[PDB]
Amino acid sequence: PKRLYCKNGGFFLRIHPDGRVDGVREKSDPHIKLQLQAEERGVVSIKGVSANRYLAMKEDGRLLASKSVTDECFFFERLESNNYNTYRSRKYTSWYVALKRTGQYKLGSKTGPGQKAILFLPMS
Ligand SMILES: O=C(O)C1=C[C@H](O)[C@@H](OS(=O)(=O)O)[C@H](O[C@H]2[C@H](O)[C@@H](NS(=O)(=O)O)[C@@H](O[C@H]3[C@H](O)[C@@H](OS(=O)(=O)O)[C@H](O[C@H]4[C@H](O)[C@@H](NS(=O)(=O)O)[C@@H](O)O[C@@H]4COS(=O)(=O)O)O[C@H]3C(=O)O)O[C@@H]2COS(=O)(=O)O)O1
Repeated sequence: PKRLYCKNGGFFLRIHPDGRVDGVREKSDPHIKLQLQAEERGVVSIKGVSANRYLAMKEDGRLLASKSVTDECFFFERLESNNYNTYRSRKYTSWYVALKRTGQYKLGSKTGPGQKAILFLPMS
C-alpha cells in the first residue's frame, strides 16, 4: 500500500476506476494508493487499490489499467540512485512507466533510462 511519487514534476501516479492512468499532485487522492506484488525477485505487478485494476502498458506506448492481469501488466523493478525506483515493461523491454512534467503519462516508447520522467519515489 504505497504511493509512487514521480520526480518529473512531482505527481503521484494514479489509477482511475475506468481504466485511465495519470498523475495528481493531491496526496489524499484515494486512487493513488497502490499495491505492488512481486512475481519473483525484481518483477512486479502494480495495482490501484480502489479501482482494483492493474497498470498495463499497451502496444502503442499508452498506459492504462485493466481489470485483469495480462502480459502487459508486469514490470521489472530496478533501484536507482538516491532510492528512486524504475519500472520497465517485461513485454516491451525498453519502455518505462513514466510521467511527463504536466502530469499526463508519457508513452513508454518515448522513454529512456536517463530520463527524469521514469524516476519514482515509493512512499507508504
Ligand atoms: O520527443 C520529444 O517529444 C521531444 C524530444 C526532445 O527531447 C525535445 O524536442 S527537441 O526538438 O527540442 O529536441 C522535446 O523534449 C521535451 C521532453 O520530451 C519533455 N520530457 S517530458 O516532460 O517527460 O515529456 C520535457 O523535458 C523536461 C522534463 O522535465 C525532463 O525530460 S525527461 O528527462 O523526463 O525526458 C528533462 O529534465 C531535465 C531537467 O530539467 C534538468 N534540470 S535544470 O534545472 O535545468 O538544470 C536536468 O536535471 O536534466 C533533466 C533531464 O536531462 S535532459 O533534459 O537533458 O534530458 O527535461 C525537461 C525539459 O527539457 O523541459 O521537455 C522537453 C523539451 O520540451 S519543449 O516543450 O520543447 O520545451 O521533445
